[PDB]
Amino acid sequence: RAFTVPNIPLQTLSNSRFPSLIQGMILSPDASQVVQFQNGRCLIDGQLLGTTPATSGQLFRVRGKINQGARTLNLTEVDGKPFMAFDSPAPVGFPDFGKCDWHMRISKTPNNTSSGDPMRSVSVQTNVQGFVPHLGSIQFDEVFNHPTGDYIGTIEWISQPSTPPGTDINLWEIPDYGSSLSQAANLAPPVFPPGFGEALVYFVSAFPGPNNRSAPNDVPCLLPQEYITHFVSEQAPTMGDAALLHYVDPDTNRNLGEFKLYPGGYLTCVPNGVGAGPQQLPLNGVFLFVSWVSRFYQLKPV
Amino acid sequence: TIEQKTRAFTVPNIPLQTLSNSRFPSLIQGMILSPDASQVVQFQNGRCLIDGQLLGTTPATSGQLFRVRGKINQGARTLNLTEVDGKPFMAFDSPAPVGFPDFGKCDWHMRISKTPNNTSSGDPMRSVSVQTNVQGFVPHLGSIQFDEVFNHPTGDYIGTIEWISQPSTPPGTDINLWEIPDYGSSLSQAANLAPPVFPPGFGEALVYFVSAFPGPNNRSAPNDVPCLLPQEYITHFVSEQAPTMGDAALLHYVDPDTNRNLGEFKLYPGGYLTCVPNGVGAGPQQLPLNGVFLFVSWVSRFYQLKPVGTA
Ligand SMILES: CC(=O)N[C@H]1[C@H](Oc2ccc([N+](=O)[O-])cc2)O[C@H](CO)[C@@H](O)[C@@H]1O[C@@H]1O[C@H](CO)[C@H](O)[C@H](O)[C@H]1O[C@@H]1O[C@@H](C)[C@@H](O)[C@@H](O)[C@@H]1O
Ligand SMILES: CC(=O)N[C@H]1[C@H](Oc2ccc([N+](=O)[O-])cc2)O[C@H](CO)[C@@H](O)[C@@H]1O[C@@H]1O[C@H](CO)[C@H](O)[C@H](O)[C@H]1O[C@@H]1O[C@@H](C)[C@@H](O)[C@@H](O)[C@@H]1O
Ligand code: NA
Ligand code: NA
Repeated sequence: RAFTVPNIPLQTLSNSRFPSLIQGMILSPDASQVVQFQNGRCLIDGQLLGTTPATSGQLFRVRGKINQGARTLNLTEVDGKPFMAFDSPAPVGFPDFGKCDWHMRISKTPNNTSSGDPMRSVSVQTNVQGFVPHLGSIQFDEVFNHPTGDYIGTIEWISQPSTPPGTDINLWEIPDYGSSLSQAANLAPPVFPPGFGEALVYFVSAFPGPNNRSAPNDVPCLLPQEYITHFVSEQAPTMGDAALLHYVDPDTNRNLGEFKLYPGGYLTCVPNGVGAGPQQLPLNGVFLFVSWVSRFYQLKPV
Repeated sequence: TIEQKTRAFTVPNIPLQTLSNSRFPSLIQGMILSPDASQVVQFQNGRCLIDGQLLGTTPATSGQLFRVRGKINQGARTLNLTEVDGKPFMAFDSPAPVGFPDFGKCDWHMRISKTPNNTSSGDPMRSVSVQTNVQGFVPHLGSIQFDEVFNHPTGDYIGTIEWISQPSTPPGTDINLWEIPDYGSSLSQAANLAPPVFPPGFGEALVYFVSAFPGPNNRSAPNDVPCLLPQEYITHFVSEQAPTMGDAALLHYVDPDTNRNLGEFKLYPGGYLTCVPNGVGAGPQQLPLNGVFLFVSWVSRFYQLKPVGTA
């Protein structure tokens, strides 16, 4: 099967770390930034990595059992199937927002009642001893004095981590999935800056909550979720060092810039000096697969 | 181009249990027939022709789906709607902004926040409620009305429905997610509503994909939200724009373990699926959820399907 990417404008595509439209395309503020996101990780032949779901339905949800009077949510997969501990960093689609406090909204499922607000607020710190999703559990800040059951929900807003005091949100990082006696197994590996004039491209969407900068919380990811779904369905074999893409204005068919899509599931470009980069481009463009290229192909600066 | 006008029709090669509802973002949890065999539906989301033409308020992707955005003044009850990206909603052009919820016959309990963040601390989340059968529910006219005065700063608010409950009026009536709200008013009805979808008859019945949405109802049961197409199908069709080459696309719902056909379905160009239930009580609800719909052939609308399920 021949390789393709979805024929949909970037601004209509979705973040792969949480369900939301993509609102920007950027380089990392630190040129040396290494990332290790667990969601939005997919080899371009359709192999999912880390905790990455095939589709948005599973993305950025948390599900588990909790007993009345406990602080611990014992995780399952989003569809209620058992989570196999020690195997993966966390259930598929589990949030990968590091360096922040999570303020979640959850509810008991299925409904078995004729009245009542089912929504419960809980908070999760990700750098504490009780945050051990790789062992199958996370700990809420407070005792959960609500009925025992199967709860499902998501993070509604984030704030600065409670500890160390004063530290800011840093969404370039992932939480500590592991425990005191065990590192998390099968983490999607780190992605390093490519060098040779190339730079990683990140797709960003704003997420609710405060921070020390009194500005939006911007969530960077490596691939639009629709690209992931496409690759999972298509399973097109990787036949070059990189897939050369053109970012095309669909109104005019003008090529706005060359990008490389690497087998590992990330995009690069060559910024044309400081100030230049993909953030200068309109967001109504569509990426188009042009050709497989070798390791010796040099991108035209953007 | 020649390639574009000859592009072969395809559907996403992903098991149903991994696909998403197109009326709100969630995994599909089942397939059902409508309890009433005469049920006509007119959902505004999850509506797409199989050549990629979006209908109603249907977004191309899940990013825009089931969101509400607008401006509200402190001390007011009126949310003046915009598109999800903050751009103006061109009223009269559509029933509502793209992705606007189409949950009829229920009270909406929403969570919204002021955007963008300009704070260094504080919970930004606000609870508001919306009734859909009241005078103030006029999304087609560009606004909806909250139950209570909004005593929070004037600004641009974004959010969604978090949970639903029975309509407040008429008192005692139940949630009915088969219905859409009245988008317009008595003086102005909603323009460019996606058209109704009617039972095909002659042995065929419409297939609905369901996902549970939080909240109570009179039956103490999950609020199962039915939709006509998985969202991934819609995104696929928008991207592919494959020409429709026949009356209907014959699909086989195939078991990935055995490669056996578990059921025959027809996908009609209007963007909905039918099957033939194998007697009373039989239907697609009896099939496992790990099957994959595979495109077999273009067929005539008169093509007869092998009955599905067991009586
Ligand atoms: C627990 C809490 O609400 N902490 C607030 C802190 O609140 C108060 C400070 C002092 C008094 N007092 O002297 O009487 C009373 C309340 O206020 C500061 C400044 O507004 C907040 O930053 C702080 O919020 C917490 O901050 C830490 C990081 O230091 C972390 O981000 C927590 O998640 C965050 O708590 C969350 O937000 C607050 C506003 C509240 O909604 C909590 O329920 C949330 O967990
Ligand atoms: C307004 C309200 O909360 N209505 C509740 C009702 O609440 C009360 C009952 C009695 C007293 N009192 O004696 O003083 C005070 C409040 O409680 C019944 C259950 O006994 C709920 O069914 C009712 O909830 C409302 O029900 C109507 C349909 O009849 C409709 O679904 C409303 O949306 C729903 O209100 C919502 O749920 C309640 C629980 C609450 O969360 C509200 O804020 C929601 O809007
Ligand atoms: Na940990
Ligand atoms: Na109305």
